[PDB]
Amino acid sequence: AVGSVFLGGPFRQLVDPRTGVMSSGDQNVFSRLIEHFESRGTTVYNAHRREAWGAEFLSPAEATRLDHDEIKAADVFVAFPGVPASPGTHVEIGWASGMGKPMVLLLERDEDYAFLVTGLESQANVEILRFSGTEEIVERLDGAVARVLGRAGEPTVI
Repeated sequence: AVGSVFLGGPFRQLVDPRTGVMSSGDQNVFSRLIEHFESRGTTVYNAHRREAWGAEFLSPAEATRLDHDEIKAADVFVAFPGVPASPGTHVEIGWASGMGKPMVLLLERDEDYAFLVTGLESQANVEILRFSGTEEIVERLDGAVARVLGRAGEPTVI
């Protein structure tokens, strides 16, 4: 039973400047994943919900500290690197892989991602989950999380 997960992905890039929040459509995948884990007893750390989807942003300094500390606390790191790339999420991918965390990276099917992201497969404790929709993520995530977590602490190149 997975104790806790950190869920990362594009955020500021998805906030509508006119309303100051993410659209319901853009929130959907995050809320679905949050509920998915929490209903199974897994605590979820996630900036989007923490900062009310854009309405209660923290400062650069406070966001940085919290994201880093919650990634360090969480048993598993799950994140969308983003199309286009989320720069903040890529920093977090660095933090998590540098900590030797079990990681599931959620990559859009047929989209291009960076070499230092796809190259982490078999260099770190990482599973890539390519997806074409939210239901597919929900159906496959538990198996992926379980596989990486099963190898937690085992030595990697990183």
